[PDB]
Amino acid sequence: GSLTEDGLSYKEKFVVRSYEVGSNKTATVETIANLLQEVGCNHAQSVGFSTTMRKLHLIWVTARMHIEIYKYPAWGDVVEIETWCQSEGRIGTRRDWILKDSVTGEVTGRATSKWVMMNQDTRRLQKVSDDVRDEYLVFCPQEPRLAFPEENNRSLKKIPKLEDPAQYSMIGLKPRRADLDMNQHVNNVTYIGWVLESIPQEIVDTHELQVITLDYRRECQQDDVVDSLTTTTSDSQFLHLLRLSGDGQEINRGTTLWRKK
Amino acid sequence: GSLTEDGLSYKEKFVVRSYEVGSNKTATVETIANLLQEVGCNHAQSVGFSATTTTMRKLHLIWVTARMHIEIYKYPAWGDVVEIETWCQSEGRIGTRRDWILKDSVTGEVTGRATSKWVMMNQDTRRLQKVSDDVRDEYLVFCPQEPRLAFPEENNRSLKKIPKLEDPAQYSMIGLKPRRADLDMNQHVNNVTYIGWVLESIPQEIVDTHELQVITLDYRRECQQDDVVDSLTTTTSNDSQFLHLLRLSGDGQEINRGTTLWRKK
Ligand SMILES: NS(=O)(=O)c1ccccc1F
Ligand SMILES: NS(=O)(=O)c1ccccc1F
Ligand SMILES: NS(=O)(=O)c1ccccc1F
Ligand SMILES: NS(=O)(=O)c1ccccc1F
Repeated sequence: GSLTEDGLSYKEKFVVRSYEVGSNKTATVETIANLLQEVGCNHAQSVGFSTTMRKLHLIWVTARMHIEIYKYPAWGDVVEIETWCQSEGRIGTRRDWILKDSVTGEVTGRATSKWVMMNQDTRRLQKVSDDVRDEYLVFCPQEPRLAFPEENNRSLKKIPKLEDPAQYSMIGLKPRRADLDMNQHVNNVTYIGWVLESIPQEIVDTHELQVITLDYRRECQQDDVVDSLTTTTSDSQFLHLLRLSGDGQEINRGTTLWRKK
Repeated sequence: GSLTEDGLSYKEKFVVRSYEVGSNKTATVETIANLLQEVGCNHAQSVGFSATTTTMRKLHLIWVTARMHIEIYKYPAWGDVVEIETWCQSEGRIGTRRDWILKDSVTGEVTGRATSKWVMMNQDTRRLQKVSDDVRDEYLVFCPQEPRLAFPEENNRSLKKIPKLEDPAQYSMIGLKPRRADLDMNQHVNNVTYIGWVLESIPQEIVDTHELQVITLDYRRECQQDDVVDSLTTTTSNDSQFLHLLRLSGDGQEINRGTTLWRKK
């Protein structure tokens, strides 16, 4: 991969792997999500960032992830992904992505993520300071560059809390070592897989996932156990909730949109 | 990737990904195992295979893994390039074997090696059979004629008999279930998930203070999508060795057994 000519964005090509595809012989949404995280980490490395504010014990954390896929790439196909960041004042930052078929050059998908500033110890959120905002802006486009430009778009919709009883459920989900990152935290993509576990297999077999919006409220520790809840709100639409198996503490909520194959 | 000059083996380079590494900032053994499976599948595609030959397909016959043996000297770091060479060989009527050599692309040194034993089985009845002469003929043309072993040694670890763990196990991890990401394109649990499940019953302290050097895993029975597994481990031993057993959470039916060797970091 490499930064573009202006140095304000980053592109990388990936060849789809055999173990990365599902029953349709095309990449799963978790393979897509992993590739988005990888090109994001590679963009961070290219401009000197770690996966000045380290002394204050301050980190960026994901609050929301929104992904829309038009075509999933097949095993052996090449996918090109362009990514870039932008500041949103004191709320936090945003990382966007565009996915293209390397052969046709057509847009096959797009994604956007909202990130907030928090203390690594204490987990307390904060507004972004001017000192941080200054050294961040030099690696971003100055004029707004949105993967989802449309006024009143799906990526900015408020998500409601699922009411008991859920229509569907998958209980007792636990992360294994493969679900952790190099810093021993559960990888954000595992939460997507856990959300989708409560979708019935018949919907998976007859529909393709088109849109997924996921809010990240609280981290799942290594020794925690999660319950995945899903209720049909409708094309098929679902409302999702991930909560701790015991006390019911919310870790995530989201929505998915599926189209008939 | 590409087949070598003689067309009897296949090489491929991989750049290690951020989500593929562990706490040591180096690839996990499951990332290594996935790369071995990927270069194997790419070698199959390069010479016109699904691993089923044209004769196996009509008879609903498939190759299935019976044993996987991996030895790692150095795990590659995030951003490093690893080169993997793979090849197959027939073992008469017992079945076939797929071997691999892992090298650092920069230094050219061997950083690891692996070997796997495969048996012929009917896809539907799950009944094993000996390799027919007709299948051995169209297989041989894609393999080296002279023996080429990743583990040549006279007393190598890859061919050792594995005993069954006795209750009570020293360590255990209970109620493990595959999720959709653990399945392959054919909806079967990916062989690498079983490695992850075996390692789940190793205490976190051993992981934190030791590097895994050798793993030998026997595959007795497949875990279905709706099955639940228990992972059991007992210390058998500066080097630490363990005996492993994966069995169904209910009736205790054995799915896998194996051994691991770990060295102090
Ligand atoms: N925004 S992120 O952390 O790169 C991310 C990527 C993919 C899935 C979920 C995520 F949160
Ligand atoms: N914070 S970050 O994801 O390392 C980053 C990487 C590249 C450009 C701007 C950024 F903010
Ligand atoms: N021999 S195999 O199927 O390529 C394989 C690769 C990696 C782990 C376990 C395995 F069984
Ligand atoms: N059976 S297989 O894994 O498709 C195979 C691939 C390449 C060479 C020889 C082989 F036997």
